[PDB]
Amino acid sequence: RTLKAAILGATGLVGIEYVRMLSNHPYIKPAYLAGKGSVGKPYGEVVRWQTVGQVPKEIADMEIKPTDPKLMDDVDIIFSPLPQGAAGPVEEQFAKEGFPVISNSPDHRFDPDVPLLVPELNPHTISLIDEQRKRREWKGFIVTTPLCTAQGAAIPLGAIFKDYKMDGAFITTIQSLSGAGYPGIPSLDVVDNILPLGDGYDAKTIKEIFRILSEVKRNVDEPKLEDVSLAATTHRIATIHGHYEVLYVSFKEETAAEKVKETLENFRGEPQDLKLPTAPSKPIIVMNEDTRPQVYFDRWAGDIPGMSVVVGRLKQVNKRMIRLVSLIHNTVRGAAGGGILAAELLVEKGYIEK
Amino acid sequence: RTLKAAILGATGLVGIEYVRMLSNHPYIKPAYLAGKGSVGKPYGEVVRWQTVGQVPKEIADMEIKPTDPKLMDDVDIIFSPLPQGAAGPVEEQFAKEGFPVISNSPDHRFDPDVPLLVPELNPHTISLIDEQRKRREWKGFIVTTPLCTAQGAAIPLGAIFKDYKMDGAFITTIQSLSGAGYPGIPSLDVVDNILPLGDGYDAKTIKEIFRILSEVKRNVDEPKLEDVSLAATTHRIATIHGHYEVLYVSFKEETAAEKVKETLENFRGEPQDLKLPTAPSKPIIVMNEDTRPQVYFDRWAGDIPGMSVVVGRLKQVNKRMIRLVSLIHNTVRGAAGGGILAAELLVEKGYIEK
Amino acid sequence: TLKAAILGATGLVGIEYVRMLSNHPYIKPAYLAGKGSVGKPYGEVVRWQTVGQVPKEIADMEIKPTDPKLMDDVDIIFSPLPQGAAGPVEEQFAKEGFPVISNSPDHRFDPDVPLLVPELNPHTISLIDEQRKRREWKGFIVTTPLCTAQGAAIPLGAIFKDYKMDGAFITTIQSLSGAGYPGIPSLDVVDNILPLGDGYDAKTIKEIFRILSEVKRNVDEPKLEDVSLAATTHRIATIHGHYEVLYVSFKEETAAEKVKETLENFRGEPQDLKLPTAPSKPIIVMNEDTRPQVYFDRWAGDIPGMSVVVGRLKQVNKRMIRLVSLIHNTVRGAAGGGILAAELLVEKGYIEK
Amino acid sequence: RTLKAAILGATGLVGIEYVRMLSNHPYIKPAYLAGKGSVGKPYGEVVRWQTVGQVPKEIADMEIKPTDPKLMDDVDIIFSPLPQGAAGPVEEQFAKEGFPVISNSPDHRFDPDVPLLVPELNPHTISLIDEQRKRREWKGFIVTTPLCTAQGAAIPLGAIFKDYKMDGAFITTIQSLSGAGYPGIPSLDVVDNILPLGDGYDAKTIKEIFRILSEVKRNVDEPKLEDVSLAATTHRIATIHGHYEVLYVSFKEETAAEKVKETLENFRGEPQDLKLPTAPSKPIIVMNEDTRPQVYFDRWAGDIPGMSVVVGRLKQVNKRMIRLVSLIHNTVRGAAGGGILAAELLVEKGYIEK
Ligand SMILES: NC(=O)c1ccc[n+]([C@@H]2O[C@H](COP(=O)([O-])OP(=O)(O)OC[C@H]3O[C@@H](n4cnc5c(N)ncnc54)[C@H](OP(=O)(O)O)[C@@H]3O)[C@@H](O)[C@H]2O)c1
Ligand SMILES: NC(=O)c1ccc[n+]([C@@H]2O[C@H](COP(=O)([O-])OP(=O)(O)OC[C@H]3O[C@@H](n4cnc5c(N)ncnc54)[C@H](OP(=O)(O)O)[C@@H]3O)[C@@H](O)[C@H]2O)c1
Ligand SMILES: NC(=O)c1ccc[n+]([C@@H]2O[C@H](COP(=O)([O-])OP(=O)(O)OC[C@H]3O[C@@H](n4cnc5c(N)ncnc54)[C@H](OP(=O)(O)O)[C@@H]3O)[C@@H](O)[C@H]2O)c1
Ligand SMILES: NC(=O)c1ccc[n+]([C@@H]2O[C@H](COP(=O)([O-])OP(=O)(O)OC[C@H]3O[C@@H](n4cnc5c(N)ncnc54)[C@H](OP(=O)(O)O)[C@@H]3O)[C@@H](O)[C@H]2O)c1
Repeated sequence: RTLKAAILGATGLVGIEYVRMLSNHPYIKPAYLAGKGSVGKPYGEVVRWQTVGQVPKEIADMEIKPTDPKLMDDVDIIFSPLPQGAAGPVEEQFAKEGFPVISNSPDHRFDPDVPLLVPELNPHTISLIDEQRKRREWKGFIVTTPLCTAQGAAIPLGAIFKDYKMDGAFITTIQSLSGAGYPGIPSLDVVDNILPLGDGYDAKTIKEIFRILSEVKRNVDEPKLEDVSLAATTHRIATIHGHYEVLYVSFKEETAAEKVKETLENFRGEPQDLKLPTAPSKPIIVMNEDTRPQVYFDRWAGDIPGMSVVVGRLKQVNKRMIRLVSLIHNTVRGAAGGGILAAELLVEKGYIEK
Repeated sequence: RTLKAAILGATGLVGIEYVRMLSNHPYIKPAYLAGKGSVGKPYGEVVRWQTVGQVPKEIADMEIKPTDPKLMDDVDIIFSPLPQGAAGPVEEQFAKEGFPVISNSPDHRFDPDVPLLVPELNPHTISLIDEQRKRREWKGFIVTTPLCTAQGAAIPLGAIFKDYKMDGAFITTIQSLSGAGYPGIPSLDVVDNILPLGDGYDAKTIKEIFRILSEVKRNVDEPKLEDVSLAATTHRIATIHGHYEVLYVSFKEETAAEKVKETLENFRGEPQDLKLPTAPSKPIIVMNEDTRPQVYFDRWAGDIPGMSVVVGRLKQVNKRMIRLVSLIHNTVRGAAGGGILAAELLVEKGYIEK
Repeated sequence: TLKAAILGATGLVGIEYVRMLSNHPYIKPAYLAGKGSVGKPYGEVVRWQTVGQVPKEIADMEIKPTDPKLMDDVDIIFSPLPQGAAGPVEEQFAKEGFPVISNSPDHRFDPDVPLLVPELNPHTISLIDEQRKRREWKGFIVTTPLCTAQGAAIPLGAIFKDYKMDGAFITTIQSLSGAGYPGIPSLDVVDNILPLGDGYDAKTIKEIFRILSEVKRNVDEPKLEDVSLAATTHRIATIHGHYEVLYVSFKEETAAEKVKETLENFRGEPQDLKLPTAPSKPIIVMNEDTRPQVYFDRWAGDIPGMSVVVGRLKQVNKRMIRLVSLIHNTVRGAAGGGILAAELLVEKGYIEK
Repeated sequence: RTLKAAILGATGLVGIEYVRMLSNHPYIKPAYLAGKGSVGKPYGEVVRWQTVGQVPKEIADMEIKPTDPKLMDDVDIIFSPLPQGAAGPVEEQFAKEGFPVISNSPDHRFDPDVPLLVPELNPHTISLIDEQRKRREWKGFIVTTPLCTAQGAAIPLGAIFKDYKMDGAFITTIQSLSGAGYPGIPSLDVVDNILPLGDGYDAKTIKEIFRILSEVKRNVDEPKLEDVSLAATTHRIATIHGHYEVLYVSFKEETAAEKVKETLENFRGEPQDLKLPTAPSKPIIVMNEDTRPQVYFDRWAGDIPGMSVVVGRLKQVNKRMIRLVSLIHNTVRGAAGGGILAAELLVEKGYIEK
């Protein structure tokens, strides 16, 4: 019937989305709220509920418990949105104790035996678990979801690359504060200011996009991914949720904006075909107004709110270049929501027992 | 020997920069402050001094006077930052009454006998005045300055186009509130939001960049400007001053980021050679840190604060593509400061008598 | 099963009528009216500056003219119209026989028009009968007070009912939505605080006084004429939520702990009658010294946005306490208060099925 | 001759104001710039210049030096804006080495032998230095300046208390981000939010106000300060500088707002009588418009920008109650500026030699 989940980092900006979404989930229960600094306290009392609505009634009085595999014989699934550096070793201890771990943290994203999973783009990479368990000599496993900023690009770019001779994408991002966590970005960095994130962050963004694109099954074979040029210039400003990206996308041969638009509108993959509960009907929603999408108004779009990437502004720049913009909800699709969708995919494929 | 200026729209976001800058100018005097709504009242009491420092002491008691040429016998120069639509015909009346008019308004920016002037890029186009006067059959003249957002791009792009085989620039802008004037942008459009300006504004921005580039004297001759692809995706957020732009610039042939960076660092033009009072020593300042320029910290940079375009983040994307960002103070270089510098060039060239 | 028209349906108040009536057990949002936007699909023109998404069965409705003759089938008019335009329009609707629940200022001081906070002065709906006879109309007008006045008068009314309150000195830090759209320019509030000025301060206390003058008290000291009120009002860059700091003085020694229990226990006719939009706790009291906060508490309560959230109850001296209050300015402060008033009027037989 | 100052915490939000103001001071030079983390590096490269203008050119290349009494033989004055906890003992080490220490830190604010100094209000309390040197057995001394929030209230309240039977003041504050320092207040605490500071901060505020008021020499003797009731409810929002306060002020007997207004307009103290360089002409500036003062427009008011408290909105509430508002620049008057003014007074009264 129902799987009992633990949410690690349950009070954090990603944790609250697991709590919110799992409270309404048909078969995965938020059964165990883990923390460190606030172990012992009622969740409703200490959480910064920086998201829609209010802490779920049935969750407010639940006690925050230790992050300890041995206290968790009763848990079936581990969701892990832990800070970088701390996540890595914890997620291994859970896998070594036999748990399926779905991680939103960066630590394991480039391990060659760990899926870097966007369920609509590279669902077959869950097969990596087999080799992982064998070589790591553990009975559980780790899957990761990618950097939210990498997903806001990789989703529409992956859709495009599957059917077109895309040879470059040159990206500018304007990301929200919640992507940095709490305390995260100091207020003085973003009041009357735009904070560039710097070369390191630009680089890791395209690095993750390349891995995700390398794992997409294409309908055309040109150009080779090695010959695709990607670049990002990334920034944070004083928005709460929603990462906005402007993409100039180039092609090896003449490509019509209107054909690419239809490809984006019609985009679907295995989560849709399988009818997974958290799969949006329209993982890419395309808007036609020239002032949409906007962060405030469109970050909760779609039949599963916050699970759809919202694209718009599709326009021919020249015969071999188009402009589009994309908006992703950074803690729903970009983190917890993609993590729950991944869990549903793993359950359906037989990797996690119901 | 000195000149008396009138400042039309003196209380507006551009007008206050003319007031602030001219209060210290060695020879152009802010003598007549014009307006519509508050005519009769002291300047200091009606103005929203949304800029550095305080209303100048010898200005605050000056009365706001009508915009009427028949009241203006004693004035030598008109500065005109009037709204789109209202500006065109008023600017014509002033020219017909014999006044030199330096306008920051869009209305005359594409008249082929009217200069669209960035003093460092196309100073020779002041020559259009001779034909203008003949054909319009007036004794005065109109000179315009370009859209601030177009200058933020055209200054660095013009310096590059001069010396390199630039064949494309793909731009994303993150502009400040003050560019829209007052009441300008509603607060609800920009709190926890990014506001795209739309296809019209994107189109007019590149149209102005094309006209400016078409008038830059190049040291190379490939490609022809007709084969350069330009595109912009423009937005406003809740910054007060400073327009921030991300430029991906492509070349016809292999081109080194470090060479382009030196061309930018070394950029100077006729305003520097002439030592005009408002000419920055470094019309383009290059920063090397991967988190600079930042809007709050770098919008008043330079020996003439706010007159320099600040570029940074220079980086190779691939052999034929570089990334850079630029920051322009939208009401100093982008409007009043550019206008004062234009006037200084016209005075020095004998178009305005001293 | 009653049909409502929502006037000003695309406005910051109108979107709350649409959001809340979409799921109401018995009042259906049947007609969306406008001015500039008439003839367009509601979903295409609306700035949905509120939680969630435009309700699907409302997004496809066509915005219709604000015209009393075109509304044969409607039982209730909700009227969040601009000051000046509101007055005459609301009169035409009452004249045509419609119950008119108004959030606009125009009629708020007419002595035959309720200025209604359902938990504080529900008996003033009685004014309607004399209203209908003297104005000679079959419909009627009821108004809801200024959101800022409600943020103060709800907790001040609960206190005034049971304690010898003789003063309240108020500072407000109000949200941008209170001014509507285009409303407040962005340059007035970025890196700034915008005082609203003497007129707004004066109208806030004038409304509070009329409300307090209509509260049924359990004590009789001091007389209201001897109560001193003052407000200093401001807006900042918050989206919804009006936040108020109140220093409240009393004629005699009064315990903050007792006043805190009175606020926690406060209930009125809406709660007694179990009206669908009546919150269980019209006043919610928080204990943390950093709460309420605008972002986190403005949607509090079993009916989200309908409760006034109070906190920071503290003894200043024997005859003075400090508290703060937070009201959702378009839910409790406008449309949600309006809907609760409608349910009260239905229950009391003033609006017929 | 000039006095050579050391500025501790030179790169902080208070440090930058010492740097800016001392750069133009007639006789106190910013000679030694101290730090901890950034020791060794050029000041210009590491500072966040979150203030007006730019880092002074003669300062930019100065190296940040260790906070160590032994390196400072050449130093005549120490300005100390160090974090609470760390300041106490350090400021003691400097005084023990014979240095005059002007502190903005809270640590010694309530030592009964250490002045808690607002130069216009309690200038005679510098006398405390004599007992201080004797009892502590040190050649130097410590003087503190008060919490900026407390100064915003105590300046107007002290001018009133001097001449009226004031018996209560009930204060609400709306404070800026820079008052918390950097990284200071998290962005997520203030975007679309108001952050209450809590009971502790409300109490320390009135505790400091009482000490200040108790040291004001009055012209009336009722009521006794022990019988005055003070309360504050404090908050921060997303403003950069400037603390705004609403005060309801009660009196034991009938008192006219217009009379109190004139008292405020006319306020002056020893700093003005002595013509100290950093003493504003009008330490309280009174505005008449019912929408002034406003944080952005009035935080730099006055002939010494940022050194005047700006009051407005004077209004009769009842015969014994008035309402006013005050705005203080929190790092100028509220910190460095008041600190420099204290220094000038201490030099003028002969506590600091030359
Ligand atoms: N936010 C996004 O948009 C986003 C998107 C995708 C992925 N992610 C990733 O998800 C992770 C968390 O992000 P966030 O934004 O939610 O961070 P955050 O708001 O700073 O949350 C930190 C949370 O983790 C807990 N925690 C910290 N250290 C721990 C430890 N050593 N052991 C157990 N629990 C610990 C804390 O609990 P206590 O307070 O009880 O100690 C807190 O609940 C990061 O790796 C981030 O990169 C972020
Ligand atoms: N802001 C920028 O970044 C920027 C940069 C480049 C150029 N510009 C251009 O400069 C112009 C002004 O922009 P702004 O940002 O300064 O606008 P703003 O703040 O809205 O001010 C407009 C001013 O013009 C006056 N005015 C309006 N209509 C007039 C009329 N018919 N006759 C005479 N005076 C009139 C008003 O004076 P009263 O209120 O006393 O009537 C007001 O002071 C626009 O065309 C704009 O596109 C703006
Ligand atoms: N906002 C609050 O917090 C709040 C709270 C309490 C009460 N109120 C009151 O409620 C009223 C509405 O406020 P708001 O904040 O919703 O304003 P808003 O967002 O500016 O909305 C104005 C609305 O009224 C319509 N409208 C304008 N003029 C009209 C006319 N002559 N005839 C018919 N419809 C007209 C507009 O429709 P078109 O766009 O189709 O022209 C629009 O839907 C005001 O009286 C306000 O004082 C506001
Ligand atoms: N901001 C205001 O409005 C305001 C007003 C009045 C009073 N104050 C007081 O002034 C003090 C500083 O506040 P701020 O707002 O300027 O803080 P801030 O911006 O965080 O600055 C802290 C500064 O102190 C230095 N520092 C930190 N620990 C140190 C140590 N152990 N030894 C030596 N230096 C150390 C740091 O330099 P490195 O990083 O190079 O080590 C940094 O330059 C506080 O006590 C505050 O209460 C502030």
